[PDB]
This record gives sequence, structure tokens and C-alpha cells, in this order.
Amino acid sequence: PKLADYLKLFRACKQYWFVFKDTSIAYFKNKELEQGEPIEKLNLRGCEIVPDVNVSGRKFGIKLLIPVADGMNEVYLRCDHEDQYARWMAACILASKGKTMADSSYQPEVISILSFLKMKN
Repeated sequence: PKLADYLKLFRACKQYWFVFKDTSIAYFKNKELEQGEPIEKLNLRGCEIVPDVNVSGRKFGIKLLIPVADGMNEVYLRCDHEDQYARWMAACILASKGKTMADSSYQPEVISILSFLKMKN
């Protein structure tokens, strides 16, 4: 169960290689480096998730509010399109509840998310 894509990061937008594993996201300068040392690794367990979507505007954003000792760490992921967004958003939603992509609810979740976007398309 691995999910890996180039996504744009806002806190300013820079594109990085992102890897979803377990309940965490890690990112790197590019995909040839995914083996080495991540720029940062974020555990999404117990995070808050805010969708930032404008289908006709071609905007597919994921705002993540990650609990830290001194508050929320705000992480904004911009996806390149609807299918990528559905897979990443579904993964984020499961992770916030402590679930991985191995959970049998992952693919139906991708499907649900996607149907709404296909319909607006």
C-alpha cells in the first residue's frame, strides 16, 4: 500500500515528491531520492482535514491541520487533478482516524470522493 506523486506544498508553492505510507506523509526533492532522507515527515493521526476544491477552476487542494505540542501545524497540498486528489484525500481521511490504505474502506472512499468530481466535471 504505497501512494506516491509530485504535489505542490503551501504553508510559497513548491513542488515535491510526496509518499503516503501507514498514517504518515513524507516528501523529497524528487522521486529518485525517495530512498534517502525526507525533507519532512508528517503523521496525520488525529489531524483535521479541510477540502479546498473548485472543480471548474481546476483547484484541488487539501488543507491539513496537524496537532503539535504548541498548536496546529498547517499543511496545504495542491493536487494536479481530480483522480490524484481523490486518492490523496481518501488516504488523508483514513489516516486521520488511524487507518491505512490497507483498510477495506480506502478504495470505496476514493470512489465516493471521485463521483462528485466527475459529476461536476
